[PDB]
Amino acid sequence: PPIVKRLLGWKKGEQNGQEEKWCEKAVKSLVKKLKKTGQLDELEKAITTQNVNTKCITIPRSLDGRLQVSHRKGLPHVIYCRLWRWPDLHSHHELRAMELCEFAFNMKKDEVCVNPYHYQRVET
Amino acid sequence: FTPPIVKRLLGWKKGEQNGQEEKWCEKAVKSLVKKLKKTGQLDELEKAITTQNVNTKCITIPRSLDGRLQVSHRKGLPHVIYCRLWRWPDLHSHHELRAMELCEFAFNMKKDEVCVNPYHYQRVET
DNA sequence: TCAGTCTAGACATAC
DNA sequence: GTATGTCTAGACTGA
Ligand SMILES: [Zn+2]
Ligand SMILES: [Zn+2]
Repeated sequence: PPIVKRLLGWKKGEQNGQEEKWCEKAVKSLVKKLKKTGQLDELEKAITTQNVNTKCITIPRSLDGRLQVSHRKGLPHVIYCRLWRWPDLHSHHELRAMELCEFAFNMKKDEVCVNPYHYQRVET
Repeated sequence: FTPPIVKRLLGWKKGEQNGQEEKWCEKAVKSLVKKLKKTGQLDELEKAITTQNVNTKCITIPRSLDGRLQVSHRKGLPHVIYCRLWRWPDLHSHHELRAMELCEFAFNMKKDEVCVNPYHYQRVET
């Protein structure tokens, strides 16, 4: 696929194996969804410009808050921040949504923001 | 822990080997047992499989929207899956089958419930 | 609580 | 329609 490869172009920790195929799936899932809501552009933008003051990139939130990609389950913001920002990221307890983020996972709205540049990592 | 009832029932034609396939049939039985447990039809299943008496009662399972049943990662028709597991491993499709007038909830009568009593169906050469 | 399993229903196809 | 495979939210389940 197109943009998927581009977005894949950005990422870190080079964790190939089945994690490589998974990372691809996870990116495709997201693209499929942003496409529908016409937010793909603002996502590519955010990724390539590392510009924090970008708009929120939103995905629907599930009842328990988790997202499944393939057979694995996790928190969305944790999955995508670990993708494009911190490959070593461990849990959502290391993540702090900034104040400009309106749909932070921590707010429990109907939509969750996964813009990797809307969260900072806390040295806990 | 996978209840002896399942081990016992597996005994009546596990599923013509094939390592992975073997574990599938267990999943398939595990799934069936769980549902019959909740509706108290277990013993009735034990009975029919062990005695092979066609006069056993209907062993009923909820029907899903499309009529298919998923076990592990495979999908298929309920009666087909259990008739192939305990009677005809050769069984191919739901057409090689036909309920016996006596089966209240045969698959073909599309009711809220589906009978998976393997002894309520007969095989046909199409 | 927290993390992993399981599957009906929703899709997307192809006659 | 009927037939069939893929994916995942929500349900479930121990630790
Ligand atoms: Zn945001
Ligand atoms: Zn019957």
